[PDB]
Amino acid sequence: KDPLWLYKVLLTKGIEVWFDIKLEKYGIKRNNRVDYIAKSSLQQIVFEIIGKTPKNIAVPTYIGAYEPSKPEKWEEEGIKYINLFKPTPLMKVKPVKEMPEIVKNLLLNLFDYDAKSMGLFINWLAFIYQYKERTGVAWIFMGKQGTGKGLLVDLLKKIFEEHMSSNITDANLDSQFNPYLYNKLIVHLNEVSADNMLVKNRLKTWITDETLYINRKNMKEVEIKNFCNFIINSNETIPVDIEDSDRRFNVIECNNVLKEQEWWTTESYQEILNNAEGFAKYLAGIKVDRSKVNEVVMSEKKKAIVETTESVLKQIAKALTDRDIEWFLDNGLEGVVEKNIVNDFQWEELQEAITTGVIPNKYLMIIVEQILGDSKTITWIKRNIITPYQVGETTVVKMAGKPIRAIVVG
Amino acid sequence: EEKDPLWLYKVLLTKGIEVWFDIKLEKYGIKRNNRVDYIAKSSLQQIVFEIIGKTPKNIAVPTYIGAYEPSKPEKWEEEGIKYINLFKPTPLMKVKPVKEMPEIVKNLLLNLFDYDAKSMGLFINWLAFIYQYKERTGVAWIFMGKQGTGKGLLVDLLKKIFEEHMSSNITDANLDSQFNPYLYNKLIVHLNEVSALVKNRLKTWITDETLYINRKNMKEVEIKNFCNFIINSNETIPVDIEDSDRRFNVIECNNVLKEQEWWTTESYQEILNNAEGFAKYLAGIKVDRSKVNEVVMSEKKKAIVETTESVLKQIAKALTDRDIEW
Ligand SMILES: [Mg+2]
Repeated sequence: KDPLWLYKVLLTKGIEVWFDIKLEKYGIKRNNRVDYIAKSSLQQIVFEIIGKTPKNIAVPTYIGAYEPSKPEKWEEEGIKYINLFKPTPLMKVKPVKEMPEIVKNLLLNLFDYDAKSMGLFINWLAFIYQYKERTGVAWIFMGKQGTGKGLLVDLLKKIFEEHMSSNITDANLDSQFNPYLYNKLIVHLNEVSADNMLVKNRLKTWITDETLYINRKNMKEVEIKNFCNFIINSNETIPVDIEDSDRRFNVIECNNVLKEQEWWTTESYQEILNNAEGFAKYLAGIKVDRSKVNEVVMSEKKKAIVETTESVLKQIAKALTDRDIEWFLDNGLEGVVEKNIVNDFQWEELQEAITTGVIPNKYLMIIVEQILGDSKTITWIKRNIITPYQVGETTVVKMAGKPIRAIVVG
Repeated sequence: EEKDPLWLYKVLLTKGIEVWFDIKLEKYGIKRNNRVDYIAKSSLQQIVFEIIGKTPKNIAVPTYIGAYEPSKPEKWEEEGIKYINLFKPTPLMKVKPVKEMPEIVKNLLLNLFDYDAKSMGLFINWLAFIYQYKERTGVAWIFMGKQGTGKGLLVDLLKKIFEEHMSSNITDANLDSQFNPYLYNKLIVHLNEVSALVKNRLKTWITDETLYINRKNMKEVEIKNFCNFIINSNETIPVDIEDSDRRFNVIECNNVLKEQEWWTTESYQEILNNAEGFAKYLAGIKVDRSKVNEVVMSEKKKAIVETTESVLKQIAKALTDRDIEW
């Protein structure tokens, strides 16, 4: 008579069953807990609940999908979907405008009291909480332990519960499975090393990729819409190679240990966590600037990281290109004069050369020997500076009367 | 017992579902609303039940071979073998030709090729060909240079047109994975270089008639290759480029978008909303077929080669060429 009788009878009892054509797995939903089970396992559940093991599981075929904004069910095109996102308690909570004070002190302590970046993070966090989308930006919190980086994780972990992954390590990534990304709004990573590959570089795409592949054990490899947002806690060690011109990472050094503050009592740690609801309420009541979510800033620490990560040869080439003497002097070129590698006259010619962007071989070698600490041949300097960073062309120019081999910037 | 060996096939066609058994994959295929899935038998029996109210012991459907042939019809019969098509066009693939490209999209493209018509137009001729003719080009494009030049935006833009036919932001990690579905039924395959060179295998993917496809819970299977490769990199060479190279166009772009006049906030999003516009434009190109697989010695490609190639080679060549000047 009826292809869905069993569906309905189990709905009568507050269980929603379906077959998930995508995962070829029967899904089941009670009390905002979603599980996927094989058929036999369902038959075992069904038996317990109606006292009959039917040969045919009379349930609808949906596609389970983690769409936080969308309803309990919907039908894109001709396909009926069912939702795997169920909001946590503290996601369904009444807006407020004040943030709990002890929570505020944590956040202040953490951003070293800098409103700009702190407020930007709250705008990010709010957007994630409220709109529940991918930002395309990630936050790195580095600096010494006990600065409440880990506490911020626990705090958030409470608000988001199942939608957050916590303390994911390099080891978890080397695992062939990766359920730490399945149905996650926030994904926290811990770095723990003395690094100085940086396998968390793979993350950079995750930040911005529309979709992820999800290999789970005993499940099909499946591609899903990406709702991930990434926080990374680090020791001092840099966890990701940061390009100069970077748009994904906000970096926040915090070395304000909590136990060295006035306001820190014993019960503070726990007090903070008890105010999770308070901080949820606050986040729910933010008025979200949508343009500031994916904004990044050149914090002091991000700059230090870049100027150490980027190749010294690049930095030379850029100073050659920019005709930027000041850089070379900042990096101790003036030492050429002290050691009598060159006289007062030639030193004028040498500086002139950098600025004008016309550099005789014997000055180029003198410069690059002096900046780098041992002598490099023209050949090397060409192959490892001038050529790869397109500084310019090797040519002749007549200086005085003699024709001189030179590099002509441009 | 049986009167008709395909009754079930037909009844499910009545309801706009096309079911078959793939001999190649020994997996039952199913097609609704231009979404193709492959499922085990039990899973099909579960679907069938829901739709007719009867679980038959025998799945009365035709045996075809699923094949991703974009040019070819919904079905055909090479030799004596009936095939069924896994290519279904996305919305913006079926869209009406035009001759003007949306202006804000044009500014992206201009920005990206540093306003160089030659190479830019060549890329449009490539992209058009892929869009229109839907074949393997045998050429690939590398976009390197600093972030926020709209390399990533061009990927999202195209990702909207091609949808499921393009793989996005494939990394070294994905390649070290034993599976590789990022090549299964793909017209475009985008890669991110992030290191500060395992992608040399792509060299061959660009030109190989066929690929092996290891997918989880599926048989390793060999398929006709429709891949075309874009690689975003961030100043790190992703692939060893031979002096005399015919596969790679390289395009350095350091024009950050946020440093242009025309860049507003809503620009990022505006660009993506014009995906349909840019699709329409691509559909209306008149494709020079000889220029598709053309490559050029951009400034950056040369720099890459003269740094990649061995100094000892360069000495020897100067000895050979009797070239004092070098
Ligand atoms: Mg092959």
